Amino acid sequence: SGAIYVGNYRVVNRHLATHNDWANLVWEDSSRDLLVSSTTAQGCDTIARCDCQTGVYYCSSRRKHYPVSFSKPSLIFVEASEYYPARYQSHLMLAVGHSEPGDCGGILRCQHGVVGIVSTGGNGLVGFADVRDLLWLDE
Ligand SMILES: COc1ccccc1[C@H](NC(C)=O)C(=O)N1CCC[C@H](C(N)=O)C1
Ligand SMILES: [Zn+2]
Repeated sequence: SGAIYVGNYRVVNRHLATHNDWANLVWEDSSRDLLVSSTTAQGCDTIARCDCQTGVYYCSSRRKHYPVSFSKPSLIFVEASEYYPARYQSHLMLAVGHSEPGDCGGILRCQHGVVGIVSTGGNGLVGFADVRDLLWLDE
């Protein structure tokens, strides 16, 4: 679990959005596993606007942060789960690092701010949904 809170927005994994997230929907994209909802309070996070390929992510299944080198956002095949059919997920960045079911929502940050959130994983891999192209989160 986990979310990004920026301005009057909350960014979560679409497959983990709550009834309240859907009732206050701003934007969602099943192909990216993202959903943004509106909030009444001002957020705590700021968003990176960069091309960094290294950073640090939070891994809830280890209660620890780990450094990672990650690929550029791209279209990557993701096998079927209880939440989605087998499909291509877009704006996804892969890295080598621990992740297991439950780790979605952990934030990935570089020196410039929030880069994205954990969205996929498996066998020593971790995939992050990028948010750096969502320029409207800042306005
Ligand atoms: C962090 O996720 C994992 C990590 C290691 C192993 C497995 C997983 C997850 N598999 C299960 C069965 O929970 C996983 O990758 N996803 C499930 C939730 C939706 C995700 C998506 N973006 O399509 C895909
Ligand atoms: Zn950066």
